[PDB]
Amino acid sequence: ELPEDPRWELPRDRLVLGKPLGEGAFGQVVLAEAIGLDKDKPNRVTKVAVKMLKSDATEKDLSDLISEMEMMKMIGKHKNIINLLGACTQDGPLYVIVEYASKGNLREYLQARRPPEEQLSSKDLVSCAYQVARGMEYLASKKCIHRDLAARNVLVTEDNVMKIADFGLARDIHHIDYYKKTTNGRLPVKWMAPEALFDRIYTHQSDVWSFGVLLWEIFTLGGSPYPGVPVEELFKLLKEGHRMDKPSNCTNELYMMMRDCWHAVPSQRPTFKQLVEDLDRIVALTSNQE
Ligand SMILES: COc1cccc(Cc2c[nH]c3ncccc23)c1
Repeated sequence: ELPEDPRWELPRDRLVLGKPLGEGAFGQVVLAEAIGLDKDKPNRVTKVAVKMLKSDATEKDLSDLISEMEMMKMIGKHKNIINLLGACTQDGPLYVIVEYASKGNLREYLQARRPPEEQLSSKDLVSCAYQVARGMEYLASKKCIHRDLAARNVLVTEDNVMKIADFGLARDIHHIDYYKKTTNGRLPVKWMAPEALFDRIYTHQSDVWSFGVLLWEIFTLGGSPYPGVPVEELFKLLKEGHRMDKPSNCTNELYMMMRDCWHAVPSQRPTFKQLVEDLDRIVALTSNQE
């Protein structure tokens, strides 16, 4: 049933499947070892992540996983996104092979580095924002709107590189359940721009608003936005023009950046291009401590 694409296909026997990854937040995904991923080095093994359909998947689940893969083929490569590396589409279940992120999602990474391993410098945190802003600038330049940019959808590699995940996910925005929670217990509506939340209008500008929430997540080291606030109350806060408080140990400039990202008028928010330039400059002048 699936079309062959020699640009991406890996023989099924080259992939040694392993243990589950991401505790189900990204669907059925496992760690694997791929033999001879690079055609130049056929005797090298690479740790990779591998997405597949759950046992009782419908035909729409298959379509959605295919869309995701094709979206990823078109978007191209970037250091700060989770890149496609291959696929097994023939004679067997569909496998979508992507880059492996050994240090987990950014929320977890930050939480484990709180003072009670190695604590993060002010520069490491800004550097973190910068890398994510870079991934997003690239995605935006390729006409991709994320729709759920958040710390949970940012993965961290063994070398502390931030990579945006799930940027090509299929989703029917007219059928979102605003009350559904992420497995960790939070509500995705808390990262959504008002225009996306009330009028279902997703744009690069609404992704920029989500980035503001993510900046707040970085500077609270994995803090939870609007803790205890249920959906109806969140709407009321948004309608009243409410904005989250400045995190402690966040400069006035970075708080102002968050606020700009939460501009009530979408046209007035910065773009990712501008955010990358601003963050580059702030990284250069932020203390590593020494
Ligand atoms: C494009 O983003 C994706 C696509 C497929 C799967 C995933 C989850 C994932 C990829 N690499 C990982 N490494 C560790 C934990 C989860 C993951 C993200």
